[PDB]
Amino acid sequence: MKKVALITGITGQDGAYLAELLLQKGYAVHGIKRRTSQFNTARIDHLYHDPHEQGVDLTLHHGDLTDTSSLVRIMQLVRPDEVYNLGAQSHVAVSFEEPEYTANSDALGALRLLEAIRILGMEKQTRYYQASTSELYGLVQEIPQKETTPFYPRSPYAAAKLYAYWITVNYREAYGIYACNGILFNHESPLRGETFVTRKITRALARIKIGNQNRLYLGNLDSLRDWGHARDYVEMQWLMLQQDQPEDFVIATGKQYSVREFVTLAAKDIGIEMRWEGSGEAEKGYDAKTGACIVEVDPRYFRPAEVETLLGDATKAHQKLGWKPKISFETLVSEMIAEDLAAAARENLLREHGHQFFAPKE
Amino acid sequence: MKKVALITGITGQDGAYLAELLLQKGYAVHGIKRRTSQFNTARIDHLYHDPHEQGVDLTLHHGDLTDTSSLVRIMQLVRPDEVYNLGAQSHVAVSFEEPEYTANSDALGALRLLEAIRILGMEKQTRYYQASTSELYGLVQEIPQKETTPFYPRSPYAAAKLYAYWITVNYREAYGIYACNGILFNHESPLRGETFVTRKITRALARIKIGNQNRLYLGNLDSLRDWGHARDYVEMQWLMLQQDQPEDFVIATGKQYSVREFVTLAAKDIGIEMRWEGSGEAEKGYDAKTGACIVEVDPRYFRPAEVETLLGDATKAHQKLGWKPKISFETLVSEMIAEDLAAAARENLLREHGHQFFAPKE
Amino acid sequence: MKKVALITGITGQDGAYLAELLLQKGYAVHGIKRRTSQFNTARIDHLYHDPHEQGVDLTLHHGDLTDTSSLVRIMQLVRPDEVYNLGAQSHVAVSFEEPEYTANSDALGALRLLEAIRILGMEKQTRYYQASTSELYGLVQEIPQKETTPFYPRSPYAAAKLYAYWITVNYREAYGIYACNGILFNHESPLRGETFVTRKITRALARIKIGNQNRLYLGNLDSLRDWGHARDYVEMQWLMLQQDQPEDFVIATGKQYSVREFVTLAAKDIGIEMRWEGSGEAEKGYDAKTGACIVEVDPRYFRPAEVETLLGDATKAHQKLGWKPKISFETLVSEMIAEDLAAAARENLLREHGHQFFAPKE
Amino acid sequence: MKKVALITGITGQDGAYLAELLLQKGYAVHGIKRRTSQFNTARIDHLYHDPHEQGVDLTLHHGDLTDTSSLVRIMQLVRPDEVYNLGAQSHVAVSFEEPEYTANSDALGALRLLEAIRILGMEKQTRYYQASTSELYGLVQEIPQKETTPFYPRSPYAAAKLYAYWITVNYREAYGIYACNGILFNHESPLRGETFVTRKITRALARIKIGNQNRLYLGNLDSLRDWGHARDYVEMQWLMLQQDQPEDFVIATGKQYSVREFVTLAAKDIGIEMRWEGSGEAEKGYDAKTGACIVEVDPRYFRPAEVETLLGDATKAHQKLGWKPKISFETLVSEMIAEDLAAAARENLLREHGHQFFAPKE
Ligand SMILES: NC(=O)c1ccc[n+]([C@@H]2O[C@H](COP(=O)([O-])OP(=O)(O)OC[C@H]3O[C@@H](n4cnc5c(N)ncnc54)[C@H](OP(=O)(O)O)[C@@H]3O)[C@@H](O)[C@H]2O)c1
Ligand SMILES: NC(=O)c1ccc[n+]([C@@H]2O[C@H](COP(=O)([O-])OP(=O)(O)OC[C@H]3O[C@@H](n4cnc5c(N)ncnc54)[C@H](OP(=O)(O)O)[C@@H]3O)[C@@H](O)[C@H]2O)c1
Ligand SMILES: NC(=O)c1ccc[n+]([C@@H]2O[C@H](COP(=O)([O-])OP(=O)(O)OC[C@H]3O[C@@H](n4cnc5c(N)ncnc54)[C@H](OP(=O)(O)O)[C@@H]3O)[C@@H](O)[C@H]2O)c1
Ligand SMILES: NC(=O)c1ccc[n+]([C@@H]2O[C@H](COP(=O)([O-])OP(=O)(O)OC[C@H]3O[C@@H](n4cnc5c(N)ncnc54)[C@H](OP(=O)(O)O)[C@@H]3O)[C@@H](O)[C@H]2O)c1
Ligand SMILES: C[C@H]1O[C@H](OP(=O)(O)OP(=O)(O)OC[C@H]2O[C@@H](n3cnc4c(=O)[nH]c(N)nc43)[C@H](O)[C@@H]2O)[C@@H](O)[C@@H](O)[C@@H]1O
Ligand SMILES: C[C@H]1O[C@H](OP(=O)(O)OP(=O)(O)OC[C@H]2O[C@@H](n3cnc4c(=O)[nH]c(N)nc43)[C@H](O)[C@@H]2O)[C@@H](O)[C@@H](O)[C@@H]1O
Ligand SMILES: C[C@H]1O[C@H](OP(=O)(O)OP(=O)(O)OC[C@H]2O[C@@H](n3cnc4c(=O)[nH]c(N)nc43)[C@H](O)[C@@H]2O)[C@@H](O)[C@@H](O)[C@@H]1O
Ligand SMILES: C[C@H]1O[C@H](OP(=O)(O)OP(=O)(O)OC[C@H]2O[C@@H](n3cnc4c(=O)[nH]c(N)nc43)[C@H](O)[C@@H]2O)[C@@H](O)[C@@H](O)[C@@H]1O
Repeated sequence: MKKVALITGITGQDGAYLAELLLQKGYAVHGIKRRTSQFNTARIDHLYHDPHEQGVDLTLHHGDLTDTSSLVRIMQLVRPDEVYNLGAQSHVAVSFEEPEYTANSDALGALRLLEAIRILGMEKQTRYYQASTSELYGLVQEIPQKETTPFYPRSPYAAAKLYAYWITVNYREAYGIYACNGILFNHESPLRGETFVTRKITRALARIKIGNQNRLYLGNLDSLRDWGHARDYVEMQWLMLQQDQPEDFVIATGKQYSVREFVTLAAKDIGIEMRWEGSGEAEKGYDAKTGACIVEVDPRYFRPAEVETLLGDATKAHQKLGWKPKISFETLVSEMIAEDLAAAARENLLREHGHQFFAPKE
Repeated sequence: MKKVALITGITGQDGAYLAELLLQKGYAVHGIKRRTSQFNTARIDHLYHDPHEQGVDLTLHHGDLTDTSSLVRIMQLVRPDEVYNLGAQSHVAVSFEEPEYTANSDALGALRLLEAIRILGMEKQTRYYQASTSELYGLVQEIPQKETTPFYPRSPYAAAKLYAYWITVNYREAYGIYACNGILFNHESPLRGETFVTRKITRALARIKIGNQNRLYLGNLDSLRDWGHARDYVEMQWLMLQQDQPEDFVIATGKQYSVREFVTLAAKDIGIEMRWEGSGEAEKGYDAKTGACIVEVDPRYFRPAEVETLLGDATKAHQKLGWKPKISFETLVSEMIAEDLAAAARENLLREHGHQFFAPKE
Repeated sequence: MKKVALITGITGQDGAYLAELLLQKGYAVHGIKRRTSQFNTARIDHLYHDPHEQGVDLTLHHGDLTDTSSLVRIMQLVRPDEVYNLGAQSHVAVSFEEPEYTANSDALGALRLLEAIRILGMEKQTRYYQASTSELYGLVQEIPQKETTPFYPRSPYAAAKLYAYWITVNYREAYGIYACNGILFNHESPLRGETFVTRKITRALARIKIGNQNRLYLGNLDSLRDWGHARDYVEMQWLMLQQDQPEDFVIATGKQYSVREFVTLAAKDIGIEMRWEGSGEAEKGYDAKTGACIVEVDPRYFRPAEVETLLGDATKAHQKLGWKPKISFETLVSEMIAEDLAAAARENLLREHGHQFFAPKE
Repeated sequence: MKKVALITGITGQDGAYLAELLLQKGYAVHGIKRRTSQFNTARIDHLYHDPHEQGVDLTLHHGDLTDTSSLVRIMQLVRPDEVYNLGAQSHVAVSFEEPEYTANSDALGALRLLEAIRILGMEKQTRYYQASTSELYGLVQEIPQKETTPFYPRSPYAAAKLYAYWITVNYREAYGIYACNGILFNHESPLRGETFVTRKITRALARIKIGNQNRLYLGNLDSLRDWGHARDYVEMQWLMLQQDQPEDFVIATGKQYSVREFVTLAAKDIGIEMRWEGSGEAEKGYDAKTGACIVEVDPRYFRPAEVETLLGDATKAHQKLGWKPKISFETLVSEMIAEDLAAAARENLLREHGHQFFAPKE
């Protein structure tokens, strides 16, 4: 019959792309949405577009990863075949300011879902995906990082995810629940949250190009990341729940780029050749042709403990799942720059027609 | 020197209006904001508009009412003279779906702030305002309701707020902390959350008038509420912290209107004379001139236990504070209808210029 | 067939007496016990005494009122016909030191149990008793206090209990769950915790008479309490769950005595005629015959906000349940004094035979 | 000038031994004690014995590891130079029944203490010890296990401890707080909780020898453990806080014994030579001389996921700290058997003199 999926974090980047994929595969899709003082469904509102009157099997439920009652209620109501725990306080910098809330959401949240499956007698009915992460590798102990690279978390977010990784393994080993860990490396999109580095860059460059913004302030320009596109990555989240046995998989492109390179690439798409002068906190990025200063370093964006370099070896995912990234880095950055230009243009169009719009800033 | 205020719930309706008021009074204003996967500051983004380059003393901090560590950290960092606990899971209908999260945020959240003042030795420095509510009267034991009317909660939200009312009273009596309860009756605005009844109505009527929406579905049409404007009410929140002694005050207009009356008034503002035909769940609201069906009843919007009527006697606030509502009900409904028309018009302008916009729905 | 009862707080005073009563009535009795680093079942160990080899249907489960998963797991496993929420951080003085933990256990704990009944679909099978309390009346608004006397909490314990009272009322009214509030006034026994005032007195007097202790230090000697015996009161807890409709009942003796009177009565049973000289913090109690100082006042035992007098009108319980206290105040105090002498004697017997025993102190 | 120590879990085995050690070293010792419905200080009551009237600088505070407010209050009140986080839901089997409570106590509890040190500005005043454990190695990846052996948790307790290990490392690296992890292997004593395997065996064998108990029921007899004496290990907890730099250390004897061996050794001390007949769940242990059945296997004591073998390489602690176990395995087992015999004799003495005592059982 119709497959039922329950997605926590459905309003986030991955949840949006995953809901779309599962709707297109014919699922009855349910999402756990936080109560919010305003609409917070901007990433998925388009999924309710139904011109043919065919019907959209998308259902949103109020709950919170800190609230076991709400999670057990929704699990009981929905009775899903597949649970995707994508919900999280997902920002590493913020986890230094809210470590307890982050642990409660990201570590105990997974336990609550797994314990709900056990309490409700769903061990043979429900498959469970945990949104694990390359942040587990932190101060990397091998280069590249694979499934067997020992973990070394460097933030309260990664410590919390490490718990969720191991509580997922424990429920698989102790109880036989189909529970697995997607160890996904950084993946971005035009739906990426605005204060993560890639979206912050493409958003600042777009508004600098239009003229609504003056400067882009960044932190560690030397930080190296394996960056993919979220549309490719959520497909591996679905596929990992379709296998005969539950297993953990690294998902990654196998190439890493620095924050400096990301700025330089993204600046090209808006017609700026970046020139870098200076070292450390003094380093600055300039438009080569005009001489204008585009990028400066603000140490307020350094993290208390940095993860300097991530690079994933997804050999096993390639062999067992056929993992191959379809969207390339350069394609990713162009889509993000184009989408952010359009957003800045939509804000100019409003102000051109006498409607006020005041932009948000971090 | 400069007065320091800390506002929880600063991204909400009251928090936005209170931040504006306190900025204009010269405060250094600090808000506690939840981590969110998107920008969620649309109610206060305009407050950073600074054409004269004078500077805006508005600071946002990441924290959560369920996280004691984050609240003590911010309280310790900010050291405010005035704390306004406006943050809450504030929707009564949702509190039946997330009673535990609601209790954790709305009841224990207030304790965490008060206990932080005590632990940090701030009893003689910090005055505390608790966002109490007319929901405490629930199944009303007197009509009208005043400060001495016994409480009777009817939802997990009001049960939680009742705790926060008394823990605030207790810390005032046990420890001598300046802690008081604004017992505020329903107050609305163009910043009201879209799923509360008044904003749901004005938003639905605006989009029906434009033609973007077909029908408005409501629950209990007979529910009676004392409705004021949030801009008037937040002024009394500030004033209650300026007194010689801490005291609890009912704030209310003294007149109540039904949900049916609200639809009728708001439809009148868009040129529709409502005609009501039918009883109970079969009751429907029609355009008298065109005959078109505008409003129907869906039992899905009933609450498990209803609060049927609220009406506040704010005599004591009038005598001691000079409380007198400046904005009238009819003005409030007009301002809300105009703003929702403008918002729907901004979305048509986007689609008229080839930009896609998909609207959210509850 | 066999009735199933679930008792939180089974290791406490009421839980021990209630477990015994329900075992004698033929129940399958289940208790939620906290994990403890030592055996903590001394109040109920005797219930496992089975010389006739009949069998004792007493089962203990690990859980905690702060842990929703543990409560739902146990509720799912046991599927009880009757739930008695006796578990609590029950000490008023401690609630000023641990207000948050007290709220989480005493307020949210009851919600977790009620929400488990609803989530598990047990609304038509399970009846729920909430251990409400005369502490709700706090700064008493009527003398005597009855079901309709408005509440006035005076500690973080009473605030937390007030929430649990109203969430019990709300689940009854909103969902039709058989849930009621026993508004029980103070009840004591030889199993009373050692730092509550009556047991502190009888324990100190027994050890003073034997010679193991020198002086009894107390706080507010003028505090007035309606004191009954827990063995009578747990019978009304059981009976309230046997009625046709769920209802809240005050249970009380209808007479109150002061702390000073309790000392004087309890001292009389060990052969000491108390004579009181002095006022306030200087007041002291002496043995009339020997002149020795037995009682002094230590302000360290005052509460930040005191409840000065409690006196219950249990007319409705008398009329509707046949509530009549069988054990009198004087019988209660004699039984408490006898048990504390016996305990002090069992400790002297150990040391006389070369076994060391070191007694605990507050 | 007097050194101040704060010990969570002071009523537990290690806390009792650590309190004694620090009192002898001249500390002002503070413990966090849970509110309990009875006295729960039996492990430390003897520490208040003061024959010379010199004074005992031991202070107990009410708090809970699940309650951030109570922890910050105590940290603020006590302002210790050394914090020892020994408090925990420490039983591995129970953690499968209360995984969430265990996570809240054992994982987030450590964070709450570390975050309190940071919020209160104590980073340069306070050293922090985390009670990490050989359970982190779980499904051991190296034999023997050293500081660099990768972790592999096998229970919700170890998953929770793994979080607390890494949040301790993270606060050391991100903030420079003197915070270290004692990775202690199993250590026992006569104060060991009665349901851990070693104390369950010695307690059951003593009562079997006296004749008060018939049979000892155990689970996995093949489990291998590196067993030391808690009195030796708490000395290393103190010493790890006296070094120049914070560092993590394995503490272990370097020899492992099986559960079967422990029974056999302990039975010898009560004059029973164990003979084992059978395999697996049919395996039974008999008195070789009398033929009586002493030990049987009950699968109810199996854990859902077992830790089969632990063996510690404490080379680094030996080289840097001078670690050498002073008390041997045989000495530990003899001491535990003697105390359990003495305890069982005290219970007969009570019943021999006409006093009732009903013993507890797991
Ligand atoms: N992006 C990457 O490169 C990457 C890599 C590896 C792993 N991951 C993990 O994969 C998941 C998806 O990432 P993402 O990029 O989609 O993150 P995201 O954009 O920040 O989405 C987070 C989602 O979780 C929700 N959420 C947060 N706290 C919650 C709570 N207490 N209860 C319920 N829902 C809560 C958010 O709701 P709101 O919309 O209300 O805030 C949002 O829907 C996360 O767990 C993330 O940590 C991400
Ligand atoms: N409006 C009325 O008529 C009325 C009447 C009486 C009393 N009150 C009370 O007065 C307060 C203000 O009302 P309002 O209309 O401004 O409500 P609102 O629009 O719903 O604002 C609630 C605010 O609290 C924040 N919040 C929610 N849960 C939180 C959590 N766990 N941690 C931290 N912040 C959290 C929300 O953040 P997000 O934006 O991220 O969701 C938002 O900023 C509320 O406490 C409400 O219950 C309101
Ligand atoms: N006694 C009275 O006169 C009186 C009057 C009115 C109402 N009440 C209420 O009636 C109930 C019974 O009173 P009582 O005298 O029996 O109290 P008690 O002797 O202090 O018993 C409290 C029980 O609750 C357990 N408990 C505490 N915290 C818990 C938690 N977080 N999770 C699970 N269990 C927990 C305790 O376990 P431990 O043994 O491990 O501590 C104990 O079994 C309480 O709710 C009390 O407030 C009492
Ligand atoms: N024993 C070993 O071989 C071993 C080896 C490695 C690591 N460890 C760890 O080292 C520590 C000490 O072990 P142990 O044998 O002394 O354990 P234990 O006998 O079980 O002591 C645990 C202590 O923590 C307290 N506690 C439990 N939950 C608490 C909470 N929520 N809030 C506050 N206090 C709480 C307990 O109080 P009550 O008395 O009220 O229950 C008790 O004082 C534990 O963290 C343990 O897991 C032990
Ligand atoms: C893999 C990991 O990716 C994301 O985790 P992060 O929060 O680490 O990713 P982000 O893209 O924000 O940062 C990556 C690297 O960029 C550096 N950086 C430099 N300047 C800036 C700046 O101004 N802002 C931000 N946000 N980062 C900056 C950072 O120091 C860092 O090294 C989340 O999606 C997690 O949920 C996920 O687990
Ligand atoms: C006073 C109280 O006001 C608000 O509390 P409420 O949640 O009760 O206000 P709301 O405006 O949502 O409802 C008032 C009355 O309208 C009836 N109603 C009828 N049809 C609908 C419908 O479709 N949607 C909603 N939301 N309500 C409907 C409800 O039954 C109710 O009786 C919040 O701001 C609280 O935080 C605050 O404490
Ligand atoms: C009704 C209420 O009774 C109990 O609540 P309490 O905590 O109020 O009862 P307790 O017996 O401790 O105190 C009653 C009155 O005695 C006064 N008092 C004087 N000297 C002392 C002293 O040394 N110790 C204590 N504990 N109290 C002292 C107190 O100030 C107070 O006025 C618990 O069972 C609750 O759970 C229950 O809800
Ligand atoms: C190291 C670790 O030691 C302790 O952790 P554990 O809970 O694993 O120690 P325990 O002594 O309970 O068990 C050790 C081994 O004995 C086996 N076993 C066999 N039969 C029984 C039985 O009847 N009861 C118990 N309790 N265990 C039994 C178990 O399967 C296990 O393999 C705690 O102190 C932790 O906090 C600490 O971190």
